[PDB]
Order: sequence, then C-alpha cells, then structure tokens
Amino acid sequence: AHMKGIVLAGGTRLYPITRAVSKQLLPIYDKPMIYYPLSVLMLAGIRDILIISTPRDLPLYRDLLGDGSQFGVRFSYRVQEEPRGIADAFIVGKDFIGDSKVALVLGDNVFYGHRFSEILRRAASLEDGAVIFGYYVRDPRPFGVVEFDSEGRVISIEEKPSRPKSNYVVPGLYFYDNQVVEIARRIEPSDRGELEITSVNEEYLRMGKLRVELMGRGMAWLDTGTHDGLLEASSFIETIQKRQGFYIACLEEIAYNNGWITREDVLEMAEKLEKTDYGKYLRDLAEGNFHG
Amino acid sequence: GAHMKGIVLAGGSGTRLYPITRAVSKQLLPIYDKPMIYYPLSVLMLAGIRDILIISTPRDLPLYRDLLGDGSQFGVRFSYRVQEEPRGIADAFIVGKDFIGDSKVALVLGDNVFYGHRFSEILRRAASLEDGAVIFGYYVRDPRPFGVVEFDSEGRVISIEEKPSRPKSNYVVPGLYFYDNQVVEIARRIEPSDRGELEITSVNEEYLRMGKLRVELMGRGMAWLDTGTHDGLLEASSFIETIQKRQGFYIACLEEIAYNNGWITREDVLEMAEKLEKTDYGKYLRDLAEGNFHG
Amino acid sequence: HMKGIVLAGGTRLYPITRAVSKQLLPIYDKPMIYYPLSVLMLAGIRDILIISTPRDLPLYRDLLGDGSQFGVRFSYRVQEEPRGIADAFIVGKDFIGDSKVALVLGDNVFYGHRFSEILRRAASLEDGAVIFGYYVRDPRPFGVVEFDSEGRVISIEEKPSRPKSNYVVPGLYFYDNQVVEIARRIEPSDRGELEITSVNEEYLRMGKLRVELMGRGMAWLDTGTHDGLLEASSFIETIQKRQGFYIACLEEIAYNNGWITREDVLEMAEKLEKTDYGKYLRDLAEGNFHG
Amino acid sequence: HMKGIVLAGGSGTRLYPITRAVSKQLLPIYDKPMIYYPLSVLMLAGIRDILIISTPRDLPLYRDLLGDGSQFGVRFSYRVQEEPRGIADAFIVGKDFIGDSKVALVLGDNVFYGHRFSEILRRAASLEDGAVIFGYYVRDPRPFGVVEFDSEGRVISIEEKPSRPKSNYVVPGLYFYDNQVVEIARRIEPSDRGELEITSVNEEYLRMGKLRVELMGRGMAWLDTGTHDGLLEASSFIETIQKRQGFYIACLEEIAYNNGWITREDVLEMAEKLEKTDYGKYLRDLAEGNFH
Ligand SMILES: Cc1cn([C@H]2C[C@H](O)[C@@H](COP(=O)(O)OP(=O)(O)O)O2)c(=O)[nH]c1=O
Ligand SMILES: Cc1cn([C@H]2C[C@H](O)[C@@H](COP(=O)(O)OP(=O)(O)O)O2)c(=O)[nH]c1=O
Ligand SMILES: Cc1cn([C@H]2C[C@H](O)[C@@H](COP(=O)(O)OP(=O)(O)O)O2)c(=O)[nH]c1=O
Ligand SMILES: Cc1cn([C@H]2C[C@H](O)[C@@H](COP(=O)(O)OP(=O)(O)O)O2)c(=O)[nH]c1=O
Ligand SMILES: Cc1cn([C@H]2C[C@H](O)[C@@H](COP(=O)(O)OP(=O)(O)O)O2)c(=O)[nH]c1=O
Ligand SMILES: Cc1cn([C@H]2C[C@H](O)[C@@H](COP(=O)(O)OP(=O)(O)O)O2)c(=O)[nH]c1=O
Ligand SMILES: Cc1cn([C@H]2C[C@H](O)[C@@H](COP(=O)(O)OP(=O)(O)O)O2)c(=O)[nH]c1=O
Ligand SMILES: Cc1cn([C@H]2C[C@H](O)[C@@H](COP(=O)(O)OP(=O)(O)O)O2)c(=O)[nH]c1=O
Ligand SMILES: [Cl-]
Ligand SMILES: [Cl-]
Ligand SMILES: [Cl-]
Ligand SMILES: [Cl-]
Ligand SMILES: [Cl-]
Repeated sequence: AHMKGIVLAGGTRLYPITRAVSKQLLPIYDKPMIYYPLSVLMLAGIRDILIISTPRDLPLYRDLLGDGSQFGVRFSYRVQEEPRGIADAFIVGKDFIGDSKVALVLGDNVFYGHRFSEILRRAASLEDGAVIFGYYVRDPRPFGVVEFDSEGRVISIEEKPSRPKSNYVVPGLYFYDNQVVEIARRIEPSDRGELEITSVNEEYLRMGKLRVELMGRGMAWLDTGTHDGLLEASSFIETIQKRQGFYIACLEEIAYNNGWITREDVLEMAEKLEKTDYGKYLRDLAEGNFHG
Repeated sequence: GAHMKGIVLAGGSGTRLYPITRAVSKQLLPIYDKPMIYYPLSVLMLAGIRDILIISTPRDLPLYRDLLGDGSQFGVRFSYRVQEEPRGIADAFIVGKDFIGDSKVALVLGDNVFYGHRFSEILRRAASLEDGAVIFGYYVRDPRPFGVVEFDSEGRVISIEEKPSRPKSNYVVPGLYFYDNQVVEIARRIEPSDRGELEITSVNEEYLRMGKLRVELMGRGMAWLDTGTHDGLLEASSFIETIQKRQGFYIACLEEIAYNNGWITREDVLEMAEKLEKTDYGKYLRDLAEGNFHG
Repeated sequence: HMKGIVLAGGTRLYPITRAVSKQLLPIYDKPMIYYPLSVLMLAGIRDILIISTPRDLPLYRDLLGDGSQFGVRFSYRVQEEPRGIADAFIVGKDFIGDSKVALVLGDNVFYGHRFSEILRRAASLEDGAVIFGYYVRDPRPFGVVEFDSEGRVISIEEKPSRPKSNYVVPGLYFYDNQVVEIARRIEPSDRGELEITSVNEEYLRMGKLRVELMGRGMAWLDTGTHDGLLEASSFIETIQKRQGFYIACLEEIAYNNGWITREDVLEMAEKLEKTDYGKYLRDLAEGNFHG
Repeated sequence: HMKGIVLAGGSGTRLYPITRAVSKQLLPIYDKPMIYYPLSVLMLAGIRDILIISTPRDLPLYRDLLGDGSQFGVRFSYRVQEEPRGIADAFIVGKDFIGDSKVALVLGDNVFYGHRFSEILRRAASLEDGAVIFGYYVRDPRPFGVVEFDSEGRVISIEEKPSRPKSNYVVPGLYFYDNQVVEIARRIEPSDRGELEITSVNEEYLRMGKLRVELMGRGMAWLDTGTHDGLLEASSFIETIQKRQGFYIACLEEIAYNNGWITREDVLEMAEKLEKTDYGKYLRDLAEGNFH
C-alpha cells in the first residue's frame, strides 16, 4: 500500500567544497540541499522515505533527519558502497520498496514554481507504468531530452542530442509502479559499468507505459552542480523567502499543513530553536501567520 | 468601444530611491537586463491588450517615447500623456479619459513586476470581465505592510484595508487593475484622500459598494518583486537573472510576446535581431526567429 | 588647482541603455557616475567638468547641478559623438585653461583599502603624467602596462597575446597642463579616434610617465555587462552592510574634506528624511560615534 | 618559529538547520570550505605548524579535508574539544602542541580580505613579546567587542557591546601571542557562562601594558559567516573579487607555492588531478606562470 519514496544522496566538479561535505548537505541559502527534494516527496504525499548515501555520509544524513517522526514521516537509510548508477537505487532499496509503488528523486534536485503540488499529486496517483518529468528550457542540448505526443505519452529520450526533438529535459524525479524493481534487476549495465535510470525508463517506454508531466514556463530547476549555480540558487531562495515570506522546503510546515503533526508538535520544535530564525518561523506557523 | 485598452502609469515617485531616481525615472531603472517598464508592459500584452497609453511626467515622457516609440515594433499602439502634477493613481483615468473613450481598460503601475507559472491564464480571465472591476491579491506570510484584500471563495471582495494591524487575509493588493467603462466617471467622483491624492483604493471601494468588485489570487510560487528599495531592486535583478539563466527564456521580452501573439512577423524579429547582432538581447531575438529548436 | 574631467558619453547593454545613459545606471544605491566622481573628490579635486551626449547631458545636470551641494563646482560640455577618449581634452580645452587635470571614465568603479593615499600622490604630480596599473590574473583583454621598480612606465600594449606584465590600464589618468597640446597633436586612428593611448605614449617617450599600482585586494568592477552590473551592485551592498560606510557618498567626502558644513549635511538629511540615504547623512552629522 | 591554531569546533544553533549535520567551518564560502579562509591568514603570516581543533564528531571530516598538511608544505595536527568551553581553552587543549613557541590563534569562521593585509599579518607575526590583536573599522561598533587604542597601537580598553563605544574599531577572531599565553590561560577564571574567555586573556596582557592592536581600515572586509544572509553575501563577495581581479582568495596551494613551501610540480600534479574542475584550472594557470 501507500507509495514510497527514495532520495538518492550519495555520489567532483565542486572540489574542494565536497571533499569533506556531502554535496546534498551543502546549504541552499538556509537549509541543507536535501530538504528540497525531500519537500517534493512530502508535497506528493509520501510519508515512508528511504535515504541512500555513502558510508561516510549516511550517518550525517541520520544526524540531520533522524527517524522522521518530527515530520510525521518515517525515514530509513541504506548505503550505496559505490555510485553504481541511478537505477542502483532500486537494487539497494529492493527490500524497502517491498510490493509498493515508489517515487525516486535525486538529492541534488531543487525545484520551485506556482502550481507544482497538483502536478506532483497527479504523478503520485499513477495506477501503473511510470511517470517522468519534462522541464521546459530554451536550449535542451546539455540534457537528457524527452519527446512526447500531445497526450503525454513518451516516444523517445535522447542524451544530449545536437538536434533535440523537444525543448523538455529530464530532471531527477521519477514515479514508478512496483515493476521497476525487477526491471532494474534485469537491465544491462552501460559499457562503463553502471545501472542507468535511462535504461529503466526506456523499458517502460518500449512497453508504451511511460507518461510525462511537464514543468513549464515559470517553473525553476536550479543548478546545484557548480559554484556559480549554488550561489545563484541560494540568492533565489533568499529573494522568494523575503518577498513572499514563506519558506521553501520547511519540512515541518509541509507536515503540519498535511495534518501529519500537531500544532503542539510545532510549538515544541519552535521552543527548542527559540533564538534562531528557523525557530521563529516555526513559532509563527503554530500561531497561524494570521490566516495561514 | 471594441477592445479593452491598457494604461501604464509611469510618473512621479517619492525620494525613497534617492539618489538613483534623481535623474532617472524609476520605471526606466534596469531590472537585470531590461528597463523596469518592460515588465508591466509584458503583462498588458500577455492579457492581449494592444492599445496602450503611457503616462509619465513632463520631464520623463520624452525618454519613455525614446524607448518605446509608437509601438509598431511590438505590433501595438503606444500613446503618451503627461501627468503634470502627481495627483494619485486614480488620476490616470482623468488624464486618460479621451484615450479610454467607451472602452474597458486595464491599468498597471509602471513599477510592478510579476512572474509565475500559469500567470497568463489569470490575466486572460481578468481581461475577459463583463462588468465591474477585477483586482489582484498576492499571497504573503505577513501582509501588514500593504493594502490587504478580503474576499469570499468565489473571489467577491469584502474589504480593502491599508496596513492593518489585524489583517483580514494574507493577500495584498498590487498595482494591476481591470475595469469596465464606468471607471472614468467613478474616478471623476471620488474625494481626495487625507494625503491629497485621488486614490485607486477609492475607485475600488466604489466598485466594492456597488457589489461589483472581484479579485484574482496570485498564490504560492508567484513572484511580485520589490522595486521600491535598493535591496529589493538588487534582489529583483538576481531573480530575473536566475530564471533566465536556468530556464533560458527571457522574462518580459516584448518582441517575443508580440511575435508569439501573431502581432509582428518573423521578418520583423529578424530585423530587430540584425540591428542588435553583437548583443545578448540581439542573439535571443535571432534564436527566437530560428525557433529555439522547438521553443 | 588641478581640475578634473569625467567622460560620461557613449550598446552591449541594450535595452537598459536605450533611454538611460550607461553612467546613470545604478550601482546598488547610487548612480554609476558617483563612483568615479568620488575618486576625483578623494584626490582633492573641486573643479569638475562632466562630458556626455546631447541626449544624456541634461540628465547629468539634473543629478549634479552646479556642485555647490558638495562644495565643488560642476561644468558641462557636450560631445556630439564618441570621437575617442583623448577628445575630452579637445572638448575640454577652455575648461582646462593652464591647469593640470585628472581624467576619469564615467563607467569606472574602483574600491580598495589605501586607495586615497595613491590618489593624493598621483594628484600631487609636479610634471609629466600618472596613470594606473590594475593587477589581474589574465591581462589579455586590456591595455597592458610595464614599469620598472621606480614606478617609471616603460611600455603599454593593447591586448597583447603575450603580455609583458599582469597590470592593466584602467580609465583614470592624471596630467600636467601639457596634455591639451599633446591631445591636439596626436594622430587620429584608422577610425578617426583620438586615443588616450596615443597621449600616454607621448609622456612615455619622454620618460615622464609614472604609474600608481592598484594591487591585489583592490577591485575594478565590471559595469559593462548585465551580470557585471548585478555583481557590482551586490558587492557594494555587502561592503556597505559589513563595514557600514557608504562607498562614494559624495556629501560625506565633501563634509570630511571640510568643503561643506555640518549644517549643510543636516539640511540635506532633512530633505531626505524617511530615506536610507537621508539617515546616513543624519548619522554623519551626528558623528557616527568616533567617526 | 611561531605556531598556529585554528579553533573550528562547536557553534550554536543560529544557522540551524545547515549546521545540524555539517560543521559550521566546513560550510562553503563560494568555492572553498570556510576554514580555508582563516587557514590562509596563518599561511600568509608565514606559519607552517598548525593545530586544528574541533569536536570529536567533526575532527575526522577536517582531517578528510586537510590531511597531514604536506600537500601545502605545512604540518597539520588535530586535537579534540568535546564542547565549546571558551576560546581561551584553545591554549589548554593545545598546550603540548604550543610548547615554548609563540602562537597565533584564529577562529575557523573568520574571513578577512583586503589590500595590504599581508604586511599587517607579517608585522603581528613578528612580535617580540606581549600580544597583538586586531581592530576592524565599522560605522557602528555597538554589536561587537570594541577596542580603544593609542597612536602607537597600545590597547587601552576592550568593551563588549558598549552603548557608548570608545572607538569605531571592533575585535575579530585573530590573535598573536608570545609564549606567556599558556600560563595566562591557565590562570584566568571561568566566566559567568562557564567559559574560558579569550577576552580574559587579552585583558591580562592589556593590564600589564603588553597588548597592541593592528588596524584593518576602510576598504578591508571582515565577512559575516554567522547568519544565512551573511554567508550568501560573503559568497557573492568572494565570487566578485575572484572574477574581477582573477586571483583566488584563500587558495592554500597558491600561498604555499609562492611562499616556496611546495614546488611548481607539486602544484601541477594537484592541478592535473583536478583538471576537469575550475579550481584545478586555476592551479594550472598559476604554475604555468599566469604570464607573470
Ligand atoms: C550515479 C549516482 C548518483 N547519485 C546521486 C548524486 C546526485 O545527488 C544525483 C545525480 O548525480 P549524477 O548523475 O552523478 O550527476 P549530478 O551530480 O549533475 O546530478 O544522484 C548517487 O547517490 N549515487 C549514484 O550512483
Ligand atoms: C505549500 C508549500 C509549497 N512549497 C513550494 C512547492 C512549489 O515549488 C511552490 C508553490 O506551492 P504549491 O504547493 O504548488 O502551491 P499552489 O498550488 O498554490 O501554487 O512552493 C514549499 O516549499 N512549501 C510548502 O509548504
Ligand atoms: C501616485 C502616483 C503614482 N504613479 C506611479 C509611480 C509608480 O510606477 C506607481 C506606484 O507609486 P506609489 O503609489 O508612489 O507607490 P510605490 O512606489 O510603492 O509603487 O504609480 C504615477 O505615475 N503617478 C501618481 O500620481
Ligand atoms: C509566454 C511568456 C510568458 N512570460 C511570463 C509570464 C509568466 O510570469 C511566466 C509564465 O508564462 P505563462 O504565459 O503564464 O505560461 P504558462 O501557462 O505555460 O506557465 O512567464 C514572459 O515573460 N514572456 C513570454 O513570452
Ligand atoms: C570612446 C568614448 C568613450 N566615452 C566614455 C564612455 C565610458 O564611460 C568610457 C569608456 O568608453 P569605452 O572604452 O568606449 O567603453 P567601455 O568602458 O564601456 O568598455 O568613456 C565617451 O564619453 N566618449 C567617447 O568617445
Ligand atoms: C574616506 C572614503 C573612502 N571611500 C572609498 C575609497 C576606497 O575605495 C575605500 C577605502 O578608503 P581610503 O580613503 O583609501 O581609506 P584608507 O586610506 O584608510 O585605506 O573607500 C569612499 O567611498 N568614501 C569615503 O568617504
Ligand atoms: C567558544 C568557542 C568557539 N569555537 C569556534 C566556533 C567558531 O569558529 C569560532 C567563534 O565562536 P563563537 O565565539 O561562539 O561565536 P561565532 O560563532 O558567532 O563566531 O570559534 C570553538 O571551536 N570552541 C569554543 O569553545
Ligand atoms: C598573495 C595572496 C593574498 N591573498 C589575500 C590576502 C589579502 O586579503 C589580499 C591582498 O593580498 P596581500 O598579500 O595583502 O597583497 P598586497 O600587499 O599586494 O595587497 O588577498 C590571498 O588570499 N592569497 C594570496 O596568495
Ligand atoms: Cl531518463
Ligand atoms: Cl480576521
Ligand atoms: Cl486598492
Ligand atoms: Cl593608455
Ligand atoms: Cl577580546
């Protein structure tokens, strides 16, 4: 029952800031990077989530996230001894997934936009097959490009085409029915030796069971892979938080508004963080922010 | 009299931005790579409005005409009128009475910058009003610094309160308003406020008491940038820079909107790109004409 | 007394420059031209000529007026068309008279510790000229200056593929009265341009060209691209917040130079009450504790 | 030879949640870990024997980043500080490391930058006796410890957050001491909050007429790494300087190389390993001469 979630947070162009700090624990303004893809799983209604990372960093992810009870969710943890490809998430997470459907998001993917929740909730309601995303961009060549028909059925996915068949690119967010476990087990490793998520998606494509949800004009997919990208991403979140006033990926807020934790739960977390900005945000959340 | 017209109010400001507005009209200040006024202009164009009146001070009007010309480059018509005295936002309908004629009209403040996914559908809906007025409510966590709009679940407006200590909603009123033709006579009848201005809030309050004021909400994820402080302008520029670098499309490239609306031709776009060949903006136009693959 | 000239006339920034002069664009909280003007004032110069295009010159007049608000004097002269940087000495001949004169480009924004000391020294020249050398890792995109240990300039090349030094020449120059005649005599370029490089070469080949270095730690911002302007504004915002002092607040420079009175400052702050810039002026008159 | 200590341990929760799983001094400042900045200051002062103090949980991460120091021609030693017992505790934890040497102490979260800063550091590092602290010029000194001094640099008083400041110069976390500092630290009394305060140490030197201050005037920068907005602005500041002047701030390999502590080949080997990264390309350009 209930669709599960996996955040792939292991895995450098960011040297030396990633020499001793996991990329997905780097800050995006005022919160660790991983809070952002975690908020996406939570906004999609997922409460049973698996965190995957390296042997050095997984204990740190536990230090940050704990058992998930503070957010009314359950967090589990599994190590990925080596970065064997994105599809390896379904090998490492086989037991965790069980017979459930599952959403996979990359721990370094940061998205933001108006009317994003309705798209996530729809993707989370898939009955069978798989659902991937298509982010609209002016120059899609640096990415995996997803081509689809006028109804959302995917027809092709090409890696860095010099002649793109569409202007929609594939970010690291995927929703799957329970078939992905075995599909992942049977796919063939690349020549370089790695289980590619594209191979898993090509399989669903081949079966006419791959649909795409679009993140159109006005949606933002930030660049957390370069130093200028991270600075820009932090500046962007700071601006949005200041002008609209609400935090982006405050997991306590999402949990509370989803009814997964109580007002008293929020009050108590705020009390433990009294002299901090984050704590005052939680206190206001509990007080109601006027009309909410 | 046939099509809804538009007015961009781009006149006098206080000295809050002094000294950068001492010699540069606020609405000509840059927001990253384009003059501030391109942003609200893009909103009128996205709403389908092609007959637009630019109102500014006697000193600045010529500079706006230098920038915008007669509008033919964007497939629109620009008219210009001077606001001799800084009389208030509602004065736009007095200064613009002849331009408006018997048409419905949308007014946008020249310093208002909005952005968000699925904003066009909200604009086209507002532009389709049959009667009364349509204003906007921008969602914020702390609405106290603004005008606050209270409304029911169908968008009917109940009240508008300025800087309330006890806000009745978390939605604030920005500088974008759509009106039927009664707005001209309503503006002629409001009383100046205690601060000596013909307030747009007085116009909206008259539509409210007529039972004809509606509001369209701009929810979480939409951006209404701050162009009124130095820090706000800097943040606004950074926000535009990010969206443009990350998604690749420009925000408020008027040529782009005109072209995709069918208002100018591919040849028109190519010719503008040619006059600006060695510039970033020029290259964007060149790419637009080529199709940006499958843009 | 040494005079000063700010060249602010003159596409890459289209469309923000279509109806707004580049040098009036903001750098965080002040018009771009305030930054090079503050350099002339920190060097002690009180008689300044502003040069711009026919279209933009009135806007500079609107901003700066006669200069009395800063205890200086501003004069204005039009440049019908961008005929070259050295043309400032043609257009400015009458303004210059028989005085020594410093020329700064209206789009040049500099910032760094111990900058006033080198401005004052350059402004104290007895004869010849003084230009600057800005330390950079890749000097290829600029005019590259080579000098000896006495600060004597020996060479200047334009965008060399094999630079002879890591110091580049920004738009800031100090000259003795000889520059007018020199600018009158230099030979135009293939594009009918009166290059400032031709002028500097003349002093070079006389052994009368000295250089002041803007070393590691000094910043010369990029005001010529959209990303550069955004970065420049961010930089000024950070420094003003962290050290607390404004960069290129002309009233402050005037008041501390004794060119205007505390009352003058309070008057300006009065007119700008409720504003950030106004409160800064109020504090300046109140003393900022020890100043 | 004068030794150095970087105190990079426990912090408060002000930056929560970005410091929950990442030590504050490993957080990025644009393209390098925060600790590189104060480390660069010790190296520009000519110090090659450096002690890194941190919490038991984070010390291994600092060692992952820094190693034994040989890559920079320096020697890094590591000592634990179970809890932030006070800044002056650095001399108790580091007593054996210090031995009979003079020593410089810098806080791992202090980031300074400015034209002609090296000459100031070299002067402080050359003290014959007593102590040398710093005074950073600000328009409003009230939020800090304020240092009052005379024209030859003698310190008259240091007051914490005075409503009526005796100067516009504030005290940052950078201090140079003769060998008497260990005994002085041993004799100070714990403060009201149960901490061994560095201000107590400086006051002892002050009262003996043996405390001097070096000023960091207008044009010098002391960045704010204590708030989210401060970190964002600090990153933007480094990005600006690096893009506009071309040289990096706190590239330790560069400082080591120019000090003659490592060879051109050492730099080139590190650059080749990082050739696909911007940091690696900077090292290559430095060692291929950067023209001059
Ligand atoms: C390939 C791979 C990636 N990852 C993580 C690192 C990133 O958060 C994300 C995708 O990484 P990757 O595909 O290497 O590229 P990028 O860093 O540009 O996103 O998944 C793992 O945890 N394990 C793996 O085996
Ligand atoms: C509700 C909510 C949204 N968000 C993000 C998700 C989107 O990127 C953006 C907009 O939220 P979204 O839920 O899409 O709201 P709406 O349907 O009204 O537009 O904000 C948070 O980070 N936290 C929250 O608590
Ligand atoms: C009051 C008023 C405003 N305006 C313009 C200036 C701005 O573009 C816009 C709104 O100005 P204003 O109401 O002063 O507020 P704000 O500066 O916070 O936006 O309307 C005029 O052109 N004329 C007027 O008489
Ligand atoms: C189409 C288009 C939109 N925009 C702005 C308007 C909105 O703020 C945002 C999103 O566009 P919008 O038209 O709402 O499109 P969609 O329904 O696909 O999201 O981009 C431009 O600036 N230029 C354009 O050419
Ligand atoms: C060449 C030239 C420059 N200028 C001004 C414009 C700039 O502020 C400065 C330098 O111009 P220029 O070097 O042409 O461009 P940039 O600095 O943008 O790379 O001098 C004039 O006013 N007239 C001229 O004829
Ligand atoms: C004194 C002063 C300096 N500055 C600038 C000039 C330099 O770029 C920087 C540092 O000032 P500077 O006078 O060089 O200080 P110091 O001699 O103490 O090192 O600040 C202003 O903008 N305004 C001022 O009032
Ligand atoms: C007091 C104290 C600080 N520190 C470190 C943490 C910071 O890098 C630095 C200064 O800490 P602190 O004085 O708490 O203030 P701040 O964090 O606002 O700068 O010293 C320790 O490692 N141990 C200690 O006992
Ligand atoms: C030489 C050098 C300086 N710096 C810093 C120290 C100062 O904050 C600033 C300027 O350097 P500094 O050595 O003070 O040089 P100068 O005396 O020529 O001004 O740059 C580095 O980060 N790395 C280096 O390799
Ligand atoms: Cl894929
Ligand atoms: Cl209420
Ligand atoms: Cl209103
Ligand atoms: Cl030259
Ligand atoms: Cl102290």
